[PDB]
Amino acid sequence: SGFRKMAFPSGKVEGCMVQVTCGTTTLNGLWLDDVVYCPRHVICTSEDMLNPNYEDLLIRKSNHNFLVQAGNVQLRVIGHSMQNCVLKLKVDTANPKTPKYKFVRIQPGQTFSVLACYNGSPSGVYQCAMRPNFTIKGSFLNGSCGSVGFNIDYDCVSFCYMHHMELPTGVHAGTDLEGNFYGPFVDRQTAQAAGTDTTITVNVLAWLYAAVINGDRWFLNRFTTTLNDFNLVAMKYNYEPLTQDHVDILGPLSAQTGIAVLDMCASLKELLQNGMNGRTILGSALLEDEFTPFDVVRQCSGVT
Amino acid sequence: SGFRKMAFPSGKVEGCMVQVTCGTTTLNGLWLDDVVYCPRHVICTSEDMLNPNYEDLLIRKSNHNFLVQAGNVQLRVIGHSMQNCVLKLKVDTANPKTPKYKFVRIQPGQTFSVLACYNGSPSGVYQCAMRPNFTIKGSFLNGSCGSVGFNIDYDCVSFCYMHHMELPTGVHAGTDLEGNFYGPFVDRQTAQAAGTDTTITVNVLAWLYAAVINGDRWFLNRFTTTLNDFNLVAMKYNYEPLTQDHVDILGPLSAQTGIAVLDMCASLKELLQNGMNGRTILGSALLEDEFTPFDVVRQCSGVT
Ligand SMILES: Cc1ccn2cnnc2c1NC(=O)[C@@H]1CCOc2ccc(Cl)cc21
Ligand SMILES: Cc1ccn2cnnc2c1NC(=O)[C@@H]1CCOc2ccc(Cl)cc21
Repeated sequence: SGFRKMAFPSGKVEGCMVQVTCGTTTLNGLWLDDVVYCPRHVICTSEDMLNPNYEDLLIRKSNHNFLVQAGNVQLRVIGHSMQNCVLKLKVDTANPKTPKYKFVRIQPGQTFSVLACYNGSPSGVYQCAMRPNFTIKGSFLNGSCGSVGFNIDYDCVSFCYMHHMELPTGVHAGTDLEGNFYGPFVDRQTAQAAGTDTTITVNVLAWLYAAVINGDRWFLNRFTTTLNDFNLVAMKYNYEPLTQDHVDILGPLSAQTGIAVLDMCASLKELLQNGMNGRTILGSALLEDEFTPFDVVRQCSGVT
Repeated sequence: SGFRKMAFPSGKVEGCMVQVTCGTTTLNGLWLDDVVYCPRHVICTSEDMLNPNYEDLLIRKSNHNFLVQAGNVQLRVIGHSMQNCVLKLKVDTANPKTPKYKFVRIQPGQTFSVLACYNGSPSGVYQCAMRPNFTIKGSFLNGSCGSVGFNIDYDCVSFCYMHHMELPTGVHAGTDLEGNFYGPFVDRQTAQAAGTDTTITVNVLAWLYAAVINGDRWFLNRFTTTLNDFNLVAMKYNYEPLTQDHVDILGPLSAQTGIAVLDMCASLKELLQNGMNGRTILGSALLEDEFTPFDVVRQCSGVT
């Protein structure tokens, strides 16, 4: 027992981190097969970021201007192209450490692990979620761009995020591995409106199921509710509306614990209306929303 | 910016995880050079755990009774010995993936990463701390024994923990890599008294410095205190007493922020006396004590 904000083992992804330098800018790159993926803002200087014309800046760059270093050895760049907000640097050597992989565009509310990197070297790994407003609350300093978000299913790594930016609000924006930003963000140093950061209701309920499984049960009450009644409370508290799809995904957790999804919704409604009253659930004094129902089953069953 | 409960990249340790089976029991092993380290309770059946005589059970075991599998290949066991609560299984092949490493016995209040494993396969990685009562609040299911705790300094892995047990209280006890338990725990299925779980004061102050650095400043007040006055409050709230050694370790964080250690102590005293009043610090509604002053500097500076 015990429940932790657990990340996927990062070994498969560490073997893909490289350093990419173009001019004076250095960021991280992702080497899979003979391609190195990195944010296109690697061609920008600090001045360019205010209003960059990426296509115009790219014309001035050739293959030899992209320095790609994997550990201490230099990779030969034989081609370059810009796909949306990422650069694909074709190299002459396939990464011998390339795991089985996929590129996936995740939905808001989905979780993933981030291997924070600087100069192509890993610093740490943590679990986070794509917020409903398409930002992530990461831990990224200057030089962390190109660090990737991923999930692992047995031996296949599903890369879902590449870090590009920090908004003036301290939150992070990035792209999928095809270079399309999550949300309305652009790779420009300009005022960018992050919308309301709502709580991921289905994840909070999944975490409440994880607490029941691990022994914390004080919040269980004698009440039930309906999806429409629950959603009136959820709206008031800036929670995402719970749908029948969410109830279905919570089916296996409802089955294991013997607590109906709507009964767990009524416990959540009471927790929203009354607060925790100085108590904790799974060592937290707030309702945690960064564990999906799949994460709870995975951690509670020990999937390797 | 942004502050996360970040773990060390787990790649170096994943390359050392093996599966160890003896009779009907299977747990994890740590293969470094030609030795596989694992908990000695691998020789026990569920019945043996109530009152095991390890030396007597070990006599009945020979090298061929320890099945060691690294991925899908079998390792030949050429020797075995019991050192405290761990077994050292000498194999005929040095682990080709052995990183630079050390075995260190950590102090309470020190943090480390855990690579939770089942059947020699990694499931996840999370950061945790050795509690002052010598327990860890992990996420370990049956079969996770032998999973290791470690820290990394550039390229050297310092293994500090090997998981052995879950107390009936849901907390975890284990050993250093020499097989000596942290705390008074024994590898027996018996009632084991975990003492008071105090809060690691120096880590809470380090985390308050991390919050100031990352922009959360509401808790900063107009007050100061003395070490003796602070410690009267710390005692009342089951916090570890702060010493001049702790003040010295917080020196660099005090220097960077310009907030004297005793001034931060007075902010902490007010937070203990008045609570958070429905507010958060670094996304937490409680005072976090699992970041050492070294962790805060490392994360805030991007050490790879
Ligand atoms: C300075 C800094 C600090 C922490 N970071 C955490 N993550 N990235 C940073 C960071 N750098 C940036 O976000 C740069 C600098 C200028 O603004 C933009 C605008 C757009 C894009 Cl794609 C990148 C950037
Ligand atoms: C059953 C279970 C569940 C979650 N775990 C998380 N970690 N280890 C477990 C676990 N198994 C045990 O703790 C065993 C089983 C009997 O009690 C003892 C006593 C002493 C030792 Cl060294 C091991 C064990």
